Amino acid sequence: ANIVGGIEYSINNASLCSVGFSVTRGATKGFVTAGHCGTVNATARIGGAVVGTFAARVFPGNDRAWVSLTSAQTLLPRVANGSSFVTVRGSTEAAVGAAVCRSGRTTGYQCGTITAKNVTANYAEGAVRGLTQGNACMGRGDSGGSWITSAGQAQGVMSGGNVQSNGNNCGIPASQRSSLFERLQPILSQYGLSLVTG
Repeated sequence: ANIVGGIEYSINNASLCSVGFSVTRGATKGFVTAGHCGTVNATARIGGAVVGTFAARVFPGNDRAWVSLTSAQTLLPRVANGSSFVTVRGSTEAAVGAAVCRSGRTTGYQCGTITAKNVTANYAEGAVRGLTQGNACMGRGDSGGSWITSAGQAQGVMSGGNVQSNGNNCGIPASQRSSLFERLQPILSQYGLSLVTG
């Protein structure tokens, strides 16, 4: 399968999440995603086919994971934007107030701005600290998906937010949205990954 940020994948044939970003670990191909998406050794499928397994994760506390892929997978420096793509150019962290977009299998590509950093989310499983908050909308299933600037700087992976009864927060004003992502930088250093760029 072609690995692109924002696309759907399933875990152990049950839950769905979205791919964050293509990365490498030496000769090993992988993708970063959210820790809450699967446990270590959980099987990831793309379009019905097994593509790899969860190599490591941290959740709660943090919300991060990487899936090691089979050799057959094609890693690409891109994030889905409808029928088009956003090229991943690096991982410079943007500041509060910067415009940012996110991609995921539920709400597609949505943009907003970064509103706060070092936010704690209290999930059913426990607290997740140090998240960055933006006001781009998202829905269940978008977790793990890419957060990136229009200029191609990868920011992090979707963790959570205040979804409403309809399953998303797109039905409320941006001023009222809390969409939280796990910063990419710590994931890369924790697992010794290199981002695939173009």
